[PDB]
Amino acid sequence: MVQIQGSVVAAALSAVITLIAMQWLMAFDAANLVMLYLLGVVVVALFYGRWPSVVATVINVVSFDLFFIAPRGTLAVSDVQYLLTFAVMLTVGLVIGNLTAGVRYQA
Repeated sequence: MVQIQGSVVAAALSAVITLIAMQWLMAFDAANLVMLYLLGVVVVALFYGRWPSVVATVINVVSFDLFFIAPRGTLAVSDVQYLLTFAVMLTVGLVIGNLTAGVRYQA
């Protein structure tokens, strides 16, 4: 069986957030522009395989474009923490919305 944005989305996003939190917590950086990207992309692929409803594209694009101003510095000029936070919040909103819709078709 396969649903549009379900357990796969939750698992994928979960692994991602967990990895992000773990990596961010470890040492003092968001990631070495590899581990997070590798796992991220893998998860992104997992997310992509949940029916093309724009949201996935947006989520991927946001993360893709944001893939630079993540670490607490990354030679950025604006507030990396805030910028990332916003991107994360927006992404979360999309994920939760999709996951909710997928699991809860109608109400």
